[PDB]
Amino acid sequence: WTATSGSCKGRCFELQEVGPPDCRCDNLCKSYSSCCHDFDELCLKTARGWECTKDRCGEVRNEENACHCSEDCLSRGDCCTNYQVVCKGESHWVDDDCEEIKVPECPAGFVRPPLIIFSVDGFRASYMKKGSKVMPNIEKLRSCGTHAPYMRPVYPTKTFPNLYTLATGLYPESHGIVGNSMYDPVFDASFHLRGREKFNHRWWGGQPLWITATKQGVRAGTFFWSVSIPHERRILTILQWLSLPDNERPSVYAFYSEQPDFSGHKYGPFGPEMTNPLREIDKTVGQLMDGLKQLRLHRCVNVIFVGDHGMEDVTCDRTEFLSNYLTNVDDITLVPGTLGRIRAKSINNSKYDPKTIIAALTCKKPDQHFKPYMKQHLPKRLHYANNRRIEDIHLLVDRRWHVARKPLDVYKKCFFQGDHGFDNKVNSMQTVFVGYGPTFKYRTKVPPFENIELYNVMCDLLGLKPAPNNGTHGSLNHLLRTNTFRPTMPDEVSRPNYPGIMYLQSEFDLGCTCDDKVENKLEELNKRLHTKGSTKERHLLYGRPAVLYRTSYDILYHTDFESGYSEIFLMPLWTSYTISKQAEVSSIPEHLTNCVRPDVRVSPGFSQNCLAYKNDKQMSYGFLFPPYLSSSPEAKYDAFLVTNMVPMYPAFKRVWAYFQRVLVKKYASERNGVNVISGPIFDYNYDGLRDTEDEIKQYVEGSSIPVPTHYYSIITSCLDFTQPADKCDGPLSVSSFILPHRPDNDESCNSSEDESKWVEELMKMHTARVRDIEHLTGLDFYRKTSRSYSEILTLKTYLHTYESEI
Ligand SMILES: *[C@@H]1O[C@H](CO)[C@@H](O[C@@H]2O[C@H](CO)[C@@H](O[C@@H]3O[C@H](CO[C@H]4O[C@H](CO)[C@@H](O)[C@H](O[C@H]5O[C@H](CO)[C@@H](O)[C@H](O)[C@@H]5O[C@H]5O[C@H](CO)[C@@H](O)[C@H](O)[C@@H]5O)[C@@H]4O)[C@@H](O)[C@H](O[C@H]4O[C@H](CO)[C@@H](O)[C@H](O)[C@@H]4O[C@H]4O[C@H](CO)[C@@H](O)[C@H](O)[C@@H]4O)[C@@H]3O)[C@H](O)[C@H]2NC(C)=O)[C@H](O)[C@H]1NC(C)=O
Ligand SMILES: CCn1ccc2c(OC(C)C)cc(C(=O)N3C[C@@H]4[C@H]5CN(C(=O)c6ccc7[nH]nnc7c6)C[C@H]5[C@@H]4C3)cc21
Ligand SMILES: [Ca+2]
Ligand SMILES: [Cl-]
Ligand code: NA
Ligand code: NA
Ligand code: NA
Ligand SMILES: [Zn+2]
Repeated sequence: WTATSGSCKGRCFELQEVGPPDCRCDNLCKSYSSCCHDFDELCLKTARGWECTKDRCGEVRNEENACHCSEDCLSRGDCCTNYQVVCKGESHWVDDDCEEIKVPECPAGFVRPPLIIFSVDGFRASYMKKGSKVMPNIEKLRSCGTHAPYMRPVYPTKTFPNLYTLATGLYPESHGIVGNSMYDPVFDASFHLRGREKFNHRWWGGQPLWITATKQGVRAGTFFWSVSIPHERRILTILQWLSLPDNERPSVYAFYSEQPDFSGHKYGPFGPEMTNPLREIDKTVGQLMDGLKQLRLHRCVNVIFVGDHGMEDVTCDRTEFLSNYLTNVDDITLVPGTLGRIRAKSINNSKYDPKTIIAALTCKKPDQHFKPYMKQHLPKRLHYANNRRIEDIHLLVDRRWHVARKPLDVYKKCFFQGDHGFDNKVNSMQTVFVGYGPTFKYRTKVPPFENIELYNVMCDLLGLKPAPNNGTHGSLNHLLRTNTFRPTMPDEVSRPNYPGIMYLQSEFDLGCTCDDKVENKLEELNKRLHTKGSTKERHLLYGRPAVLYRTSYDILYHTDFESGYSEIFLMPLWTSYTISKQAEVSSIPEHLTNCVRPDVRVSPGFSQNCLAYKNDKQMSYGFLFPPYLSSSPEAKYDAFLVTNMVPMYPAFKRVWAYFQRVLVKKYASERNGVNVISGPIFDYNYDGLRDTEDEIKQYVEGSSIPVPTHYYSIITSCLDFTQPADKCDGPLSVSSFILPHRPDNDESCNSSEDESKWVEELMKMHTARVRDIEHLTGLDFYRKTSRSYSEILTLKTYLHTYESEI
């Protein structure tokens, strides 16, 4: 109940929400059908429109007018935004040459530069170039300020997940807004675009920017606008708030535009009807900047112009129907569209079986336009599994397509020509970022980055300590002129042991064999040197990784590679090696095919054994440093040590051997040498974080050898590829992956073909940031470079996407 009998007189767009049943006058009251009876009349004035005209100049104030052109309007803070242009012969902001803003130029009593977040829904990255002729205000912000060529959204590329990620710095699996529609099985409640359940606080996790600000004594404008409040009134409201006394005035403000998303759905991303919405958004930016210039705040405020996601061509006819695949389609519930989420229609149905649904949806049609996954098998870069609102069965939909349960859902729920939601690396889903103001740099282009990083920077701009989040604080320091955040590298928690030769061959009873008993002071001294670390500077180029948790491990040196060997998990945590451009690939010699050799530096008790692999009929093994890339026949024996062995399903060995035998040398050729660090990952609870030993669900049969859920590799070279990877003076270049360690290749529909036709495609889908690997391993990489720490933070957040140019 709202007793809408109170009044909005002197309360229009009040910042504190008053509690039911008292009537509200805040910018959201319409959304809750809760506004006082005189809210439209007093707060949503429209009379005479939004612009001064010559005949209005110097007028007698009429409080009925939408905005004012009278002599008093500046002191009142309510002039029309073009007042000074029309009436005082000033220029529009967009017509002034840009001039660097070296320091805040703020009025007396401003404690900090205010921040204004100008968010545009569905603003695809390529609109910044493609629409630049019709968007002169936005083009001045972009060219004069700090911009990226695009900013990567989170998955799914839907409105609420991305808006709340911008606000929190968190992945949707962590903030809890994992779609525009959701079912939470614990609450037994549904979140929908229409209706009241979405207003319940229990959906919204983490700590959004407006709460972080308020808790730390920084006042925030209300971020949310009822859809029916016109944009001109939203801008005038912000400009009025900026005129408040010092003690009442917010320091952070948000504007939101439903365009260009609203038209993009109707017309497609580049429909000819899209020019007008882009022109209207640009006019809104012009009103804000003219209004700021009128208040002498246009070289005081930091402005962020940011989108949530892009927009792709999608029409009714490109829909896949589950009724074409499933015999049992009425027993499932699908959340449909540009991603699919499947669960049982009834929890009382004992016949429901996810394995049979996945199989029925796997590689069934030649050009099938979706791929089913259990959520734990989704690419780890999506970080889309650790939330009970994410259904176990997920369908990744190809760009330009939809999935639906039955055809009647599509024509009986055509219209639309655009949509979004697809994989966040898809080029059409990328969006925009520009920052303009005293705290951002001048005429500066920065490389693409992810939207989870922006919460930390907004906290930086307001002097706030961010709540714990998934950004890497410091990684965006290169956007900023001041207020950088300068972190220290984390402290190493476990120091390594450096074992020498401690065991005799006969102490090992591992069931392993090797034809290596074939036999010199010249050469013998040289091999002892290699085992003591004499080639380590060639193969460990950026320092050893730091281990950030408590464990027991050994560093092991060899001619061609260095590793950090875990006594607890019985395999390397990491193996590091450098392959120059001139390196030659060789075969595994016949006499060594089944060779595994005890490592006399490491106890039998801390080693794997071959008999376990012989007994486990599903499990084989591979090697982290590949025998194919040995530097000499004698060095190749090191590659067959038991301490270089890892458990691998035969299906996965197809992938790994092609990577090792073919792709590593191809990358070294292409990049002028590469340094490779590879290793296992254990994430049985799919939380994106390193498992402890008691979280491991699968072991090589009969043994204590844990089975990895994934295998990673980090591939680093010199950004200036005229310098070899091992002799690089400047910035680095990286690409990485996290491959799922699966007992079949069902994910790859062409896997019956030669690995040259499918493996690299798999690896691109599972591209990763170094930072993703850090979370999954508890390791910290690039500890010893000659580069600035913030530059290394940016490197660790890089994702190689393999998409063509935006
Ligand atoms: C991305 O950044 C984020 C933020 O840094 C990272 O997320 C953090 O990860 C931490 C480790 O997983 C996690 O720490 C846990 O916190 C528990 C207390 O949490 C509550 O309070 C905090 C603080 O206000 C709050 O933020 C939490 O909010 C979560 O839950 C509510 C309700 O579900 C949601 O609305 C909200 O969205 C958020 O959910 C998300 O996280 C939870 C996990 O908390 C997931 O389950 C959800 O799916 C969703 O992803 C909470 O309100 C605390 O209880 C945990 O402690 C257990 O484990 C420790 C080990 O240190 C042990 O010592 C403790 O005793 C305890 O064990 C006991 O509980 C076990 C489980 O019940 C039980 O088995 C044992 O026997 C014991 O009884 C733990 O410390 C932190 O909460 C989240 N924060 C957020 C916001 O998500 C995230 O990891 C980063 N991602 C990557 C990839 O790097
Ligand atoms: C900078 C502004 N800003 C930052 C966070 C934030 C926000 O966070 C909440 C999620 C708590 C909400 C806001 C905020 O005011 N809103 C108002 C609108 C809500 C209703 N929507 C829809 O009808 C909708 C729109 C496009 C779609 N495409 N495909 N399907 C779609 C369904 C989504 C939400 C939009 C954002 C603005 C916000
Ligand atoms: Ca884990
Ligand atoms: Cl109302
Ligand atoms: Na053997
Ligand atoms: Na086996
Ligand atoms: Na296959
Ligand atoms: Zn939309």
